[PDB]
Amino acid sequence: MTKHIKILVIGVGVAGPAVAYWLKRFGFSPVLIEKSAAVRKGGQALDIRGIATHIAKEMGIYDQICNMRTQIKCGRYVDVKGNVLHEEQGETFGFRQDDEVEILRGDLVEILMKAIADIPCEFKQSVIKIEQNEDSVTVTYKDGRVENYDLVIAADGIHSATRGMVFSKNEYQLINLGSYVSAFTIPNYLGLDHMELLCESNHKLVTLQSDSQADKAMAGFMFRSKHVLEDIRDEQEQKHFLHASFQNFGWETQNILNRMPESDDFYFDAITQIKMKSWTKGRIALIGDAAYCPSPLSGQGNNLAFVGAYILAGELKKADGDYIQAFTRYNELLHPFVEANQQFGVWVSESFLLKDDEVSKEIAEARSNKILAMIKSVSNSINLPQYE
Ligand SMILES: Cc1cc2nc3c(=O)[nH]c(=O)nc-3n(C[C@H](O)[C@H](O)[C@H](O)COP(=O)(O)OP(=O)(O)OC[C@H]3O[C@@H](n4cnc5c(N)ncnc54)[C@H](O)[C@@H]3O)c2cc1C
Repeated sequence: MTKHIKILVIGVGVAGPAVAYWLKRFGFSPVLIEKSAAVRKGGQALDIRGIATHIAKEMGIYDQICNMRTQIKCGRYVDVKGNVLHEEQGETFGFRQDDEVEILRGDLVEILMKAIADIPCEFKQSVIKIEQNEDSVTVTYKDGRVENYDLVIAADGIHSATRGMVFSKNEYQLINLGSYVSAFTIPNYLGLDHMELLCESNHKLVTLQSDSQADKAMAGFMFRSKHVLEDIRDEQEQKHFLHASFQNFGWETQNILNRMPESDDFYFDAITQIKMKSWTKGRIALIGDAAYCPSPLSGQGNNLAFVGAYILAGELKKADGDYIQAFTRYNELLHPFVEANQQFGVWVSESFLLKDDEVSKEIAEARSNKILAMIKSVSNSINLPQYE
């Protein structure tokens, strides 16, 4: 029976635990593995907007998410001289409304994992090889141990090892949106109180906020650049490049960058999207960022993870475990919605910053209202199936 179908879920993030939840609810018996030793606390703030709120509520975790929601009360667009150009309430500032909510990744994963306390999960575990045939998927773990599964669903992030193991370069694209993003935590030296500041130029943007940790502040950087690092993963090159890229930005960048060396959670990466004609091959399926990362410029990453988890789990249910039918339905039903949200991400990367003009209240206000309207449109641009 479906209960006895062996399903491996790789990755304890959003999509992995989410699909595990729905698989378990729909009468399957998934297992989780995780390369990290444990769920990393805090981290990047994630939006739950559009369809994802409905799914979150059905999962019975919505109130828990709200209890752990970010609490920015005020967001401000400021010029390099510190003057306020445009101010908005926190949710509106984050282009959210209605029942939509923002939460730090670590807080959400913790809630997700509590919702699946029954499902087996193994941390500090990694797959080093995958081979499949018509009957089974043979998984080789780090220590050389082998296990066979009926299905493997990989939710191991944008830099998916599984994607590289299973798919060829002709079967997926790494779409570069021509910009870099960086972030790190520093002492709240300005003494911000549940407030975010945002300064921008023609090709660059800098944010600074404090929220749940009163004596800490999260710095953010975004900028367009055709420059390519000799080693994009070299953290020292990343910092030199970031410092050099913003050396004439003004405002608080000097004060932020002076504190960058002592920050312990430094992050830097190109803004990228994953585009695949098919997220599946045989008995293996990709989900979440591994399959269709819309990049942070979209604000849809979480939304796509939840919807994907629901649909893939659902189609497997209706197919009574028949993965060939389910994976086809998974690809067909979800691609337009994914492509819609990715294109919104592409649009943001091309048009958010003003290439020729300086920003003002009217621009920031008009741009904000437009993004709020457009994001609401795309995030709800799917008629979700009802598998129950
Ligand atoms: C700076 C930044 C800002 C963002 N802002 C937003 C936003 O405002 N709104 C929004 O909706 N989205 C945002 N995102 C995107 C969002 O974080 C992700 O889309 C979302 O977390 C999807 O989660 P996932 O489970 O698909 O992937 P992840 O959450 O990345 O899952 C990866 C997990 O898999 C594990 N893993 C990795 N490799 C392996 C392996 N080989 N074997 C086993 N396990 C492995 C890792 O330990 C990790 O726990 C942002 C991302 C970044 C980087």
